[PDB]
Amino acid sequence: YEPSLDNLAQQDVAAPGAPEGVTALSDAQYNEANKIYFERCAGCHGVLRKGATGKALTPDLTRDLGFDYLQSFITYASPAGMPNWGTSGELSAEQVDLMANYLLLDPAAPPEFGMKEMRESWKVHVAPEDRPTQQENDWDLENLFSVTLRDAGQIALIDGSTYEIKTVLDTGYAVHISRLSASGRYLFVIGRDGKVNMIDLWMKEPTTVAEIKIGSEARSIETSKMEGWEDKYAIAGAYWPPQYVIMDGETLEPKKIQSTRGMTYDEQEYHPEPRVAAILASHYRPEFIVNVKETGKILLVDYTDLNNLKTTEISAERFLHDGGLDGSHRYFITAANARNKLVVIDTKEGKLVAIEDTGGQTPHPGRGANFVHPTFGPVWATSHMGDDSVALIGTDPEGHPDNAWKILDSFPALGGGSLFIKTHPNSQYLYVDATLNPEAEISGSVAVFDIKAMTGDGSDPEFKTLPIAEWAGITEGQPRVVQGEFNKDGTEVWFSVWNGKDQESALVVVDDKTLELKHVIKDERLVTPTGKFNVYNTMTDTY
Amino acid sequence: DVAAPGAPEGVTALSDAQYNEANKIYFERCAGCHGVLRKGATGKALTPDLTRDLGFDYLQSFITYASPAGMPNWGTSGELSAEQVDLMANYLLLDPAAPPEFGMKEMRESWKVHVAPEDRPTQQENDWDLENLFSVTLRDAGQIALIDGSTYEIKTVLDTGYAVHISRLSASGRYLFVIGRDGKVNMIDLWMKEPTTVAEIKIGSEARSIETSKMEGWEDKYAIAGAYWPPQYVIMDGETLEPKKIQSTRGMTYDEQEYHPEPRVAAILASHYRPEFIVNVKETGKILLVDYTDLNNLKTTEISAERFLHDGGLDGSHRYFITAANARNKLVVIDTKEGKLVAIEDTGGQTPHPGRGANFVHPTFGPVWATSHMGDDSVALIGTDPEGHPDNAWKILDSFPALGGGSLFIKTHPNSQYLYVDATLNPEAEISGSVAVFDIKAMTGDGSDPEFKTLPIAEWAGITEGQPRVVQGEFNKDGTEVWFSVWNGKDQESALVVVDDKTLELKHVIKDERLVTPTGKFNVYNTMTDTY
Ligand code: DHE
Ligand code: DHE
Ligand code: HEC
Ligand code: HEC
Ligand SMILES: [C-]#N
Ligand SMILES: [C-]#N
Repeated sequence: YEPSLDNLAQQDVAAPGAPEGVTALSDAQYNEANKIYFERCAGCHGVLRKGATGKALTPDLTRDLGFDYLQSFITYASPAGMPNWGTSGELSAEQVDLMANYLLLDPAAPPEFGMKEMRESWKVHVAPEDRPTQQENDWDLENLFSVTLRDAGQIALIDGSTYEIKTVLDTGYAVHISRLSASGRYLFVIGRDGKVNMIDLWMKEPTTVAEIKIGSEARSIETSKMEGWEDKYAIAGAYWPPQYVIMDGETLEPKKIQSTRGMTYDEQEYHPEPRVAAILASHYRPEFIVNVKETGKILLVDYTDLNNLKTTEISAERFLHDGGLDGSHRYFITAANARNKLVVIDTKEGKLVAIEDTGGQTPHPGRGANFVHPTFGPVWATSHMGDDSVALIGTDPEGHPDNAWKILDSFPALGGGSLFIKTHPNSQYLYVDATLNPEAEISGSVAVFDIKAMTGDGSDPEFKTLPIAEWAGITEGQPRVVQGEFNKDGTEVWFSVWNGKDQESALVVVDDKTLELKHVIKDERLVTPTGKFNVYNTMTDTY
Repeated sequence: DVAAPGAPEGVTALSDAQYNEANKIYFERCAGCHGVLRKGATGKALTPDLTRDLGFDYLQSFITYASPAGMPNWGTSGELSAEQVDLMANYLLLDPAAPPEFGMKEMRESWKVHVAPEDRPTQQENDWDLENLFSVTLRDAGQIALIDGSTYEIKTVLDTGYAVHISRLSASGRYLFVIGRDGKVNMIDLWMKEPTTVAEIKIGSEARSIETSKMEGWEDKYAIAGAYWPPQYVIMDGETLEPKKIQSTRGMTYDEQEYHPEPRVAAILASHYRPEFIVNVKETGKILLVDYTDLNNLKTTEISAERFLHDGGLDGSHRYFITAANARNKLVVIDTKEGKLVAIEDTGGQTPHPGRGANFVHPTFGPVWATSHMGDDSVALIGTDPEGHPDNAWKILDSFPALGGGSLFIKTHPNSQYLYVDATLNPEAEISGSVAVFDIKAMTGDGSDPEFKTLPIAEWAGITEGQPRVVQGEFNKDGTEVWFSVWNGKDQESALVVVDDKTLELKHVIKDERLVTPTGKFNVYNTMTDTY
């Protein structure tokens, strides 16, 4: 579950000459190898080949290893996490050789993307002046769902009560997630290619009113959520170049670009490629909360003054990915996934308050799930990609002191490969998917725990299994169920039945009160549906 | 060693052996002017996209015969053999070499504590008058001399890093910190019977600045060093030099907002209003206010200022930082209390170079801070009193000529009625060997050029051999005497000249075989208190 940097692998490059002891590749061969590198290798080895999950592959190292070593490693791989590209057939014998030779050659230098480039890509389709002054359509905007139709580079706006696909909008490239302005009027989508689209939900026919490119590869975006700063700013984070950008919340005008290149928090060594992961917005101060993966830093960026920029660079833990605020919206709890830790930041005081091991392998909470456990009090939960465990952490320093920032319980759900856990204040249920599980029976189902039945005795809570994929009537292909998302009232929860692009997918709506199938959304346009975001729950951070 | 890059169409490739040889030469001799990443600085950019258009022949010839503007004639001089020149020519046509970083591992490896705090004196054990002591850089000797400010006796000569750039004092005045251009930092305990280096550390490959914590309540808590390469600053324990926090300065330019791979750290001062360090980041034009109360949850204010920030100083009230964005002829003013940019004004002169500048009360204008220039003979005054003189605040109030161009340091003291201005880099020996002195009391600010007395400093030193350059005035603790360095070559005769401030007459000439290439001089009291 590492990033595929496809957009970077669409950029043609100049083939470098070969130095002493190295064979050269033609521009054709080199570009072929370059495409493969960014599409399949850069996620683990880095855009600059400096290393991340995988070891560094820079010439100073690879040339010492030699062609044979590289060829063998790419072909047979290793048990530590390196895929057997050759023996699996993923890469042909010729491609394997291209990659081995490619690794011996000077690394390609992907371009930077500064203000000049951003402003050039900046397009305002409808100036604020010309936009509606009130909602012109009759949609129940707060109950609307924005769904990522992954491979189609589109998003579907679906009605939360009728399940009608109101419209399908194009962005031109695969979108990762949707976020809403604090007023709920503007819908922001971040494309994997670094393209940001801003949609005005007040239009009779909602569409993009402004767009801008902020980098080459990106996965995160957020809006200003401090009271008084509604609709003032939007922020986007990139994998490449390593930077985040604060934009005007009404026009997308790029205001401030900040490089994330810097020192790792622990060994304090310079890191040339620190990717920006999750970005949240503080409700206690006019700040954005930015996760910087490889350096293990969480940045609290004050947007009240972009010229005299105040920031708090918090030393956390390396490999930060996703996370969410607790129920009170004061503490940011995030997964430093590779190290199995949850880092807790007090957004009011701007300081790290705890780092706890979950006892599980690779926690992946999404924004997590907050609920008042019957005996433990307020807790935040996360499931794991590496195993079947669900861990609960106390989130009430003042009210449940001894339980605060301590892993209170850990129990199994359906199986490993989980990606998202979900609940809502109006629900007594905790839903846990198992998207990446190798067993179709598991990956196509969801575990549901009854919060009301949770005692605090150490025994593993029972769960009901919902056959989501089966309910959708989809057996063809590899239909993986992913991410629960509630409607505005918290009475229904949606799940994506993510199938291949040339296969049938669906969205399944579950009645939260009965845990029975409510409705199945199917449409020829529903290609590879993944992330779903309810307007109200996203604008208010209700999870 | 670095992995040799391949050569593209038409251009020749070098073996790993050849390349690394040329690489060594580049970083040791060229990187200083052309930049570590070949992006350019004092010299033009030598990146492939430019060099290839020029061609091998152009590069070769330029490296051999050089040019008037500043390029050294490596070939003709013999500094580089014909082979080395060609090697450099081919080298310049190839992709830029990947420079070595210098992080925590490297710093801790160089970190040595010679005398642990617990083994140091608990009170001053020598009988020196520490506050009136002067720490003088003996540049080419890799030493500093501690000189008695009243008797002019050289109390001790200590080994330090090569070409120490400056000396800074801890707020209590007990600890002396020096940093060499190489990145080597030495911490000296002035309370020892025989003061010496109690701790040392290397913070980079090229460095110029070091400073101590000066916020009340934070005396002797921290020291901070800035590096040209790698682009970073490091906060160290004020008692042991333990490297606590390293921050990269690589980032975006304030105006065009474009990534810059080499933003060198220039001057670093310490706030008197908040527990913060004031860090100038040259190429990006950013001034950083770094809060040292919490190094884990690090608070900083990144102030967009002006590009090419170099040196500067606090006004008389110690609230406003006034710094020169030298290449753009601007003075940037930061309010250290509110943590914000207050003004940016053009001095009307070419390349302002204030050092820490000179604060004084102008008879007509009120509180002002002055700076002279490297590019011309002008002295500019900026108002520094928003409350008492609002109409004059942050405005260039006057500009008048001194001895000539090539000035580096301007100086005065609260007890002095004089404003001293050197002309160190002037090509004319008679000018570079003298200092201009203006009578502040006589300044009217009527638009006329104030008269100045010319002190023949070099002549007073009795040195004519090899054109000595007079540089940097520095006062004693009482502000009654001002010292100047008479800087001659390593194998030549140098001296320090002490001037009686009240009469502007020669007070004393300091000569000693050990006084090799004297440059910066720092009085303990005036440095610990930022009195200028
Ligand atoms: C940085 C980041 C965020 C936080 C966004 C924010 O805070 O606004 C995020 C969130 C998310 C969220 C947020 C859910 C939420 O409720 O907040 C979802 C649904 C999601 C669906 C997927 N993500 Fe995501 N995702 C990455 C990156 C990220 N994903 C990757 O790098 C990775 C591992 C590989 C890649 O090539 O992108 C990856 C793969 C996936 C998927 O395979 C998913 C399941 C399907 C898809 O569309 O690609 N990502
Ligand atoms: C960044 C910087 C500072 C601020 C330090 C601080 O805040 O602690 C500084 C200050 C200084 C100060 C500060 C004086 C003061 O009163 O604060 C002095 C004496 C000084 C002696 C010299 N400087 Fe300096 N100096 C540079 C850099 C700097 N010099 C250069 O990059 C430059 C232009 C080129 C070089 O070759 O290093 C340069 C040339 C010189 C000289 O020629 C001097 C005269 C002698 C030498 O050894 O290089 N620099
Ligand atoms: C993350 C899932 C990876 C992807 C995708 C790719 N590689 Fe990898 N690689 C990864 C790991 C964790 C390791 C180390 C495994 C170990 O036993 O320690 C590696 C290693 C390599 C190597 C050898 C490096 C060395 O031993 O110094 C090579 C040559 C290599 N990987 C190449 C490579 C290429 C070309 C890939 C794209 C086709 C690729 N890897 C993908 C993890 C991951
Ligand atoms: C600072 C004192 C310098 C050092 C040390 C080196 N160079 Fe330089 N170089 C410098 C200047 C100011 C200039 C421009 C001079 C002018 O007449 O305008 C240059 C120029 C060059 C060039 C030509 C660039 C061009 O015309 O586009 C080359 C090829 C060059 N310098 C190479 C070079 C090398 C290899 C050096 C180390 C041996 C070196 N320079 C040192 C200033 C300085
Ligand atoms: C996505 N995680
Ligand atoms: C020195 N300047």
